[PDB]
Amino acid sequence: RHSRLILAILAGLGSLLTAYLTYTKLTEQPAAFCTGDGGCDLVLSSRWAEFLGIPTAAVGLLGFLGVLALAVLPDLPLVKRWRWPALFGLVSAMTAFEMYMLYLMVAVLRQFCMYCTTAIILVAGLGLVTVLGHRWLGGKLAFSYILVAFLTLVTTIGVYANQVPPPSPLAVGLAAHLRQIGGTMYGAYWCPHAQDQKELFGAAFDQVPYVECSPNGPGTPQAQECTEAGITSYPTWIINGRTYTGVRSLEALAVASGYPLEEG
Repeated sequence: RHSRLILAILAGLGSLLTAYLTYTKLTEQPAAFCTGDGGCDLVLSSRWAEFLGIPTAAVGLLGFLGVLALAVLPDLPLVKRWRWPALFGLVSAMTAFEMYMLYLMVAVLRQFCMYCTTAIILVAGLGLVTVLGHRWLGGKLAFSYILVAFLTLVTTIGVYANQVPPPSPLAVGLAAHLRQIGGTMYGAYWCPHAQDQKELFGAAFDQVPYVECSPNGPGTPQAQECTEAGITSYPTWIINGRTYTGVRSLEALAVASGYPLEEG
């Protein structure tokens, strides 16, 4: 009944899973077109999936390997004393992080991925076992959980807000300039690279002419307006008759739109 063997197994599965995703995220032949995703890459490769300069999966790797090591180590310095309180800290942080991950899928991304879902259940499995695999005689644990979860959520949310650069100085003027010449952006709301392009403008993207190519969602035939323009992939810029496909920096969009970049 009392066992840390299951922790090593669940953390073992977790370590393989999250290590494989790093490999897919790391090898990752780079692309912007994202022409073809049913799928899972649509949820996955969302910025949100990068954390502090490294893949989110690599963070879970530090975690899943962390919990594994605490379970495997024999009771050595500082282990018997700090083993189980450090397990409740690390796992609590992992559950909290996951509930935010779960929140992103259901609410903001409105989609799912089986790799990501398996990790939740693995961590939910870790949370149950850690609670029922040691004796700490009560209200301490319920409070220690909220403390760690709170610190985790604040740090997590804080990083994903400090993740994006705010409006570039060129951004504001360009957006108004494209609005005048009718430089339009064709893309989707689910499209991760459209989000990347959106984030390069910031709040100034309100000014940018944007056509939703698929209002109904993924898997559905794209809207008429985009089909008339021959849009095969997202995002796609049409500026002064010219066609530019993929994410473009503010500098490159300014060149296409004829927006003066003066430094003299």
